[PDB]
Parts: sequence; structure tokens; C-alpha cells
Amino acid sequence: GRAFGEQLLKNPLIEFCDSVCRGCGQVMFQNNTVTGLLFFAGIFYNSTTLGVCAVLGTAASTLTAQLLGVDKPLVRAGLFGANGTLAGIALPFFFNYEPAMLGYVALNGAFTTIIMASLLNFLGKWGVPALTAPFVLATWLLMFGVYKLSLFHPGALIAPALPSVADMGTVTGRTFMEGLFKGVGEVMFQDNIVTGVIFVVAILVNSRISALFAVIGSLVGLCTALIMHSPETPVRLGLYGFNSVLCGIAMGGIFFYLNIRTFLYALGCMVLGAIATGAFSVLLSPIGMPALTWPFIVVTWLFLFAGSMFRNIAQVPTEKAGTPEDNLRSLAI
Amino acid sequence: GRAFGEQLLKNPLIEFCDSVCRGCGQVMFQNNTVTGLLFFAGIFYNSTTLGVCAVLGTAASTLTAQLLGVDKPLVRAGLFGANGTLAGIALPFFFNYEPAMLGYVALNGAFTTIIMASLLNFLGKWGVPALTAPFVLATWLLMFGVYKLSLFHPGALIAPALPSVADMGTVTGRTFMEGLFKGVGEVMFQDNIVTGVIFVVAILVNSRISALFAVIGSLVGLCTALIMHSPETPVRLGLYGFNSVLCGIAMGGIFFYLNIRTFLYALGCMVLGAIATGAFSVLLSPIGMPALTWPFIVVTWLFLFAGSMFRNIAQVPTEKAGTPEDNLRSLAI
Amino acid sequence: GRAFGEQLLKNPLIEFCDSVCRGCGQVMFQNNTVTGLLFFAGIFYNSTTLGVCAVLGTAASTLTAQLLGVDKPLVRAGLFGANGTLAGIALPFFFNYEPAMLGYVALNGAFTTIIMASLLNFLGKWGVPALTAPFVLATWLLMFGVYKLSLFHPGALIAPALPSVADMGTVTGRTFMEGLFKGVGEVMFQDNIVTGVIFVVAILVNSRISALFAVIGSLVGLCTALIMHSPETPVRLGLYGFNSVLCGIAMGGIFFYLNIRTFLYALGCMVLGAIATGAFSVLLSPIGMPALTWPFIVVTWLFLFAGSMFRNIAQVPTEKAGTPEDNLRSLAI
Ligand SMILES: [Au+]
Ligand SMILES: [Au+]
Ligand SMILES: [Au+]
Ligand SMILES: [Au+]
Ligand SMILES: [Au+]
Ligand SMILES: [Au+]
Ligand SMILES: [Au+]
Ligand SMILES: [Au+]
Ligand SMILES: [Au+]
Ligand SMILES: [Au+]
Ligand SMILES: [Au+]
Ligand SMILES: [Au+]
Ligand SMILES: [Au+]
Ligand SMILES: [Au+]
Ligand SMILES: [Au+]
Ligand SMILES: [Au+]
Ligand SMILES: [Au+]
Ligand SMILES: [Au+]
Ligand SMILES: [Au+]
Ligand SMILES: [Au+]
Ligand SMILES: [Au+]
Ligand SMILES: [Au+]
Ligand SMILES: [Au+]
Ligand SMILES: [Au+]
Ligand SMILES: [Au+]
Ligand SMILES: [Au+]
Ligand SMILES: [Au+]
Repeated sequence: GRAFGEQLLKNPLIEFCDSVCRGCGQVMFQNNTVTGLLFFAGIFYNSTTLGVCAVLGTAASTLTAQLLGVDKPLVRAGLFGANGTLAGIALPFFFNYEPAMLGYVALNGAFTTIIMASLLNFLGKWGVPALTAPFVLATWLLMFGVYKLSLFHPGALIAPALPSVADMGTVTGRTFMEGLFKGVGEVMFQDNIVTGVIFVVAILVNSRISALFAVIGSLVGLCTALIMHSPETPVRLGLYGFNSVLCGIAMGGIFFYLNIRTFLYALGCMVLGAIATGAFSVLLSPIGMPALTWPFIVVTWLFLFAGSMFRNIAQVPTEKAGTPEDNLRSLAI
Repeated sequence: GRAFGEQLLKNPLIEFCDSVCRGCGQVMFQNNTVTGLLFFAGIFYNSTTLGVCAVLGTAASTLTAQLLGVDKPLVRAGLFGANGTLAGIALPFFFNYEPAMLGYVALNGAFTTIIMASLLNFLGKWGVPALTAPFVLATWLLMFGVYKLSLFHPGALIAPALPSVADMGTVTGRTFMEGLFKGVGEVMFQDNIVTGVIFVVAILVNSRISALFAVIGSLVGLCTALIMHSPETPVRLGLYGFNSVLCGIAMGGIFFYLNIRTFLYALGCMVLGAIATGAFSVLLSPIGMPALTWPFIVVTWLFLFAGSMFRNIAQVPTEKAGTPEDNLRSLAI
Repeated sequence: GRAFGEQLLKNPLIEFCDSVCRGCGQVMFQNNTVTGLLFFAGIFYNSTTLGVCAVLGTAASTLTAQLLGVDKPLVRAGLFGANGTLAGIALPFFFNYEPAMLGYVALNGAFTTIIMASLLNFLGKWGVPALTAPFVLATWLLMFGVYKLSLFHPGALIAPALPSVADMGTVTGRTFMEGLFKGVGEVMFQDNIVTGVIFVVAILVNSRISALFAVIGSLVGLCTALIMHSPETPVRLGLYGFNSVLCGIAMGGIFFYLNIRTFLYALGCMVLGAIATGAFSVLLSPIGMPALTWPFIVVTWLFLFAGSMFRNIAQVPTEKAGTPEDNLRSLAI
């Protein structure tokens, strides 16, 4: 609710970065300039290069939408920036630096908006959001072929093997302290406790409810994995949190009106997001590749598509969907 | 066509088991209380534990739909029970017993109805039924991650390997006798001739035509596999029947009006269901996992979606679709 | 624009081969009798057996549509022939001859039209074409199971392995000369320079623009692969051209109105088609199977679905879509 006159002051370059500011927030569904800025802050706190590659992905994807002529409202809301952000981080997270790295980030960001547009047209038939699938599909397509096209070289995180039952480690208070905040950091490939805290503060600025569901998701994803007898190391590193962080955020009052029934619904989703993390990890291990946020995407899509069938689960028209605070105030209109 | 007064006698607990009775029948698309009861009978004849785990899956999935508030008509028809039934059997069929087994069956049953609702909303745009895909997707998601989450331990049926050409065995009269009825038993993971016979009698009670297509499907799936030079062992064990049993049933006058053209159409589908069994078996072998009824699902979806394009193949509006006897009597309205 | 009286001369057997003539052209989206004839010519120039197996697939698929009762206009345009053509070549390209080869080609052709009908009904909701996906899905289903059903034996091109980084070879003028025309030949599994030239002449007969985009696609797919540091051998053999040939053709003024913006759009697609070739090749290597034209299909579907979102990219209503020359003349109506 800013003064309408402030628009006399808009030049297209400050309009562009506002798109970038919010694009980044929309990685965790927060349509908020400051949230995104603070996301950047947190990534930059962990690494300068991932910081620039996050910005370039966001910039590359947002620009591509404008060049292609996406409706200005979609572009202004950050929906064509979120997946670019992740496309820019994932690539130097998984591959060793080569000069061509930046060009490839540009390509991957550019590709995300093609796919964002694809999914919005496809899923639009059911009012289901595209979530972060543009980044997963683009990045898989650009990463899988690395054994056949040697421009980049895979980092040691990528190692083809048949799955098998492998030791177990030891749960300590640290397992919990570190798993929690890295769970949140790992939403954007940030192996860093402080970054994760920064990310919660960043969400908190836009919404207390979403910040709380981000914390809960991470805890739910974490203890689901221990209940399921994961080795301690993946769990301390937030590997079983971050899909559930995203579940927590999206289910926890953004796409459904927060109440006691929608809350239990969101709990179901956070748990299955952790279990699905094991599932796609295994499915992709013969080619050594990361499932990324596909466990969040599949589970969440499942719960979103089911919504219109369940009368005790109150769905938000996606056209409308704002923060959980705003959705409840709106329902009282 | 029961007296309407009989509803003065309905208490919610007898309403619940009627849902469970029919849920189970709907594993082979038979909206029939007695059929389901006899399915239970047959499973129980083979094993008491698979019997209870079948009931708990059915109970867990049906309850979840009611808790979530699915339209009472959908719940009363067993559509939210069929996939729960299978989710409850598959888990102790493939994994060794651990105390947590029952909770996990509850979880898996619960998950099926989420997915049932998902698919009904998605596929509803084309009037295409969800078949048994809720169970396949839920169970894959809950099974694949077992190498990474060690709560359960995979049975010896699960063994990651690269595919290769492997001896051939010897076809005998027994190959046929046993392959036929285990083909039907294996629709519900019942390695048992008597169970299979029980299952045919169970279908027969509701529909002679469906019982006949279940027999034919099994034979078609069986000899397709020999024509294709399968080793004798998978074929005697009904492994190449049961996807074709399901094809036979669904195509054979439930979703299409039985005539000479629809019959040949159903033959096409039963054959490709056998070939697809080899296909998904291979696709999933690097991670050692069962395709389950995915070969039936893909092929059948293909033929169902094609239906509205082929004018010589008379489709049933899925809203209406009852037994093959009732569909023909209805067409004569 | 032939005299309408010429239809007094039509007997159903000459109507049938006209369907076969155009079916074959429609493998590269050319609704043109002579183009298809010349495609046949070119295949036959390379091999007599692939020639007959191309015709039988085309014949088997086209007949199945007529037997099933597809709208005569769809059948007359070759849309139910293109995928049959490829189903007939792929099978003896990848498997050693066995007597049953021809029956299987008939089966595979027959299956393509089921899937053509499936996809047309499914994708019809967005006006998106089915491209060559009927052939990929049918052929995968009929090929993957070969390790479990030994009727055919895989040729040495099929060899299950975990991916890994493998020497590099040496780019010469020949890499380019041979890569270019085999890029075009390989659209139909024709490892033959002359065949490829024949194919360009064949397209040229129907459309200069499409013939040019076929050449460009092949070059773009080729140098993308070198930029990406592919070994020289796959590139000289046209393995990185043919998905991009198809991209080039479909994007280059058939499905979008050719202009400076649509051209850059098509460039994006051709590049990602090459990168996706590496991607699906890797994804399917644990089971040793060819991605075929899936890299073209996924990328192209992505750009097609995105179309209606991008206002600077002018889409063709698919109902209407003819050659790029005719689309521009139509836009001037
Ligand atoms: Au800025
Ligand atoms: Au800004
Ligand atoms: Au900014
Ligand atoms: Au900012
Ligand atoms: Au949003
Ligand atoms: Au950078
Ligand atoms: Au970088
Ligand atoms: Au715990
Ligand atoms: Au806990
Ligand atoms: Au009962
Ligand atoms: Au009962
Ligand atoms: Au009952
Ligand atoms: Au009963
Ligand atoms: Au039914
Ligand atoms: Au049990
Ligand atoms: Au059990
Ligand atoms: Au036979
Ligand atoms: Au037979
Ligand atoms: Au002819
Ligand atoms: Au002709
Ligand atoms: Au012809
Ligand atoms: Au011809
Ligand atoms: Au066309
Ligand atoms: Au032949
Ligand atoms: Au042949
Ligand atoms: Au080059
Ligand atoms: Au070049």
C-alpha cells in the first residue's frame, strides 16, 4: 500500500531489480522484495560465487520472460525469477568451475522460464501452481548429459552406483541444531547454519506463519528420516529437511487456509516429502544425479490436485493466493 | 434393488464395512460387497497376515477419505478402498516384517486416497478412470527409498542389477494349469492356485462376463510371454498374467460395450500388457524394484484415452460404467 | 488445388497408398505425397529391408486407424502413418533379424496409432501436436523387455552400463560434411550421407524454408555437441543432429510464424535438443536403450506449451498449421 505517486520515480532498471529482489523471495513463495534481498544476503554470507550465480540465474530468467513478452504482472511478482535463482546455484554446486560456467547459468536460467511458461499453461487447467519444477526439469536436462558432453566435470557428489543398504552414526543434540537450520539453507544449496537462520529471518519479515512452517517442515523432515533409520550424516546436513521445508511453506496456509484440518494435511505432506527424498535419491543413483526438489514437487502436486476433492480441506484459488496472514484476513471479507 | 426401509437399520460401523467389502471388490472393478468378502476369503486362505494387512490398508484408505470428506457416493462405491487393499498387501509381500509394518500400511493406505483424489481431479478432464495407479505411485514412493532409509529390509525379491539376457525351463501342462490361476491370484500378490480359483468364483458372483475376461486375460498374458520366449518360471508363477487379467477385466465390457470390435481391442490391450510387463520390469531393475501393475495402467490408459478417437470402438461414459451385463442392458434402454 | 473430377478416379487401394506416401512425409511434418515417396527412395537407397519395414510399419499403422475408424481427414493427412514408419525402421535397426521381425513391426505400427489417438485426445486440450511421441513410447514398450523376453536379440548398439566420463577424436572438415547429412538421415535411422541429401531434396520439394531449417538444425545440433565437448564420433555420425533437425523443422515456421523472434526461439530449441540428447542417452544407459527422438519431443513440447504465454512469439493454431510458406501467405489473408 505505497503512495501511487512513487511510480513517477520508476525507471526500467529499478523495475528490473525489484523483479530480481522478489523473484528470489519466491523461491520460498514469498512475494517480497526485502525477503529476497535477505535471501541474497544469506547466500552471499556463505559464498560470493554462489551469490553472483544466484543473481545471474535470476537476472537471466527474468530478462528472458521480458524479452519473450510474459504478462507484466507475472514478471513483476517474481514467478519468473524463483527457478532462475536455483538454476544459477545448482550448476556450480554440482560441477567444477570451467570458464563456460556463467554462460551455462544464463542458458539454464533462460530455460527455466520456457518451462515456467510450459507448466503454467499445462497446470493452469486445474489452478495448480508450477512450484519449483521449472528449475528441476531444466537442470536435469542440462546436468544428466555431462558423462557424454565433457564441457563440465561432475563434482564428487555425483557418483553413479546401484543402490544398496549401507555406517549409521550417532544422533546428538548437534544433529538437531545443525539439521534444522541447514534444512532451511539447503532449500537453496546452502550448507551453512547462519545462512539458514538468515533465511528464517528473511521469511519472518514477510510472514510469521510461513517462517514457522519453514522451521516445522525442517524438523518434520529431520525426525521422519530418523524414524525411518537414515544414517545421521544426511540428516545433520539438512538433506532430509529442505524438501519438507518447501512442503511446510506451500501447504501451511499459502495454498490452503490455515486451520486444524489443513494443518494435519500439511503434516502428511511434510512427512511424505521426507520419505520421497529417499525414494528419488535411490531412483536416480544409477546415473549419480541429485533428485533436487523433485520430492517436494511430486508430493505437493499430489496434495494440491487432491484438494478440490476433499471438502474438509479448504483450498485457496491460486489466482488470489497471498501470504497466510493475508489469506485469513481475506476470508474474513 | 433392496427395500429402501433397510436404511432405517444402518449404523455408521456397518456402513463402514460395506465400504470395505466393496473397496476390495473394486481391486478388480467389481462394485460388489460379496465379491470383496470372497476376495478377502481367498487372501486369508493363502495367508492370515496378508489378510489383516489387506483389511488394514482398505480400512486406512477408506477412513482417510471420510476424514478428508470425499463425496459419500465415491466412498460408498469402494473407489477409495481398492488401492488401499493393494497398499496393505504389497508392503509385507516385498519387505521383511518389522514392528512398524502395520503403521506403514496405514500410512500407505492413507496416501493412496490422496493420490486417488489427485488422479480423479486430473484425469476427470477426459473421463478416464484412475485404475490402480494410486497404489503403484504411493507404494513406489514408500518402497524405493529403502536403501537409504533402513527401517525395513528388502526381501530377496528386490535385488538391484543391470539387465542382461539370462535357464529357459520346460513348458508342461502344469505351466498352464498353475499359470492361469496364479495369474489371477497375482493381481493381489497371492502366489496360490486355490486363491486364484476363489477370485474367479468371487468375480463370477458379480458378473460372468468379467469372470471370463479375467480367465482369458491370464491365458493371453501367459501365451504372449511364451511366444516372446520368457523363461518358464515367471510364466508358471502368473507373473505375466496378472497385468493382463486387469486389462481383460477393464477392457472386456466395463469401459467399452462388449462387441466383436471392442473384444479385439481388448485383445490388443491384454497382449501389450504382457509385453509391457517385461518392459517395466527391465526399466526398474537397476534399483531392483517391482513395476507392480504399472504395465496394466500404462497400456490401459493408452487404450482408454484413444477410445474417443475411434468411432468403431464404443466407449462407456465412466460416470455410468457398471458391470458388462448392466452396460448392455442399459444400451438397450 | 487439383481438379475435383479426379476423384471419380479414386479406388480405395490408390487412396490407401496416398495415405502411405504422406504418412511417411509427416515423419518430418511434410504433408506431401512426393516428399514421402522420396523419403522411401532415400531409405531404399541405403537398405532394401529397412525400406520394406518402413512401408510395413506405415501400412500397418495406417490400416489400424482405418480399421479402428479414425476421422478420414486425420488419416488422409498422414498423421497416423508417420510414427508407423519409424516403428518399422527402429526394430530391425536395434535388434538382429528373427523370423518374427515382420509381425512385430506390424504390432509396433499398430500400437503407434493407439498412442497417436491417445496423445491427440490428451494434448488436444492445449492444441499441442503429438509429434513423434507415439513411435517413441510404443517402441520403448516393445524394446525394453528384450532382456526378459528373448524372442529377439539386441544388436551391439544396446549395452547396459552405468554412465561414466569416457577417446575425444579429432574434428576435421569431414566431421562437418558427414555430420550434416547423416544428421538428416538419422531422423529415420539412416546412417548414409546420400540418403540425407535425398531427404533434404525431398523436403525441398514441399518447402524451401523447412528444407533450410532441417539443414540448420543439423548444424546447430552438431556444433552444440562440439561446444559441449562430445567425442568426435557421435557428432560425425549425425547422432547430435537429428533431434535438432526435427526441432528445426517444427519450430521453423510450421508451428510458429517465421519471423526474427520465432527464429531465435527455434534456435533455443535446437540447442537444447542437442543437450537433451546427451541427457536421455545417459538416463537410459543403465538399461542400454536408445532415447530415440525423446530429446526432440520433450524440448519441443516445452516450447510449444510455453507459446501461448509469450506474446512476442506468434503461435500457429495447430488445426490450421501447414507449411511455413503457406502460413505466411495465410497471415496475409
Ligand atoms: Au536493486
Ligand atoms: Au531493488
Ligand atoms: Au533487488
Ligand atoms: Au532488493
Ligand atoms: Au505466490
Ligand atoms: Au558466478
Ligand atoms: Au559461478
Ligand atoms: Au525424532
Ligand atoms: Au521428533
Ligand atoms: Au462387515
Ligand atoms: Au459388511
Ligand atoms: Au465387509
Ligand atoms: Au462383506
Ligand atoms: Au467401476
Ligand atoms: Au497384518
Ligand atoms: Au503385516
Ligand atoms: Au501359447
Ligand atoms: Au496359446
Ligand atoms: Au502408391
Ligand atoms: Au500413391
Ligand atoms: Au504412395
Ligand atoms: Au507415392
Ligand atoms: Au502438419
Ligand atoms: Au522387412
Ligand atoms: Au525387417
Ligand atoms: Au562449432
Ligand atoms: Au559452429
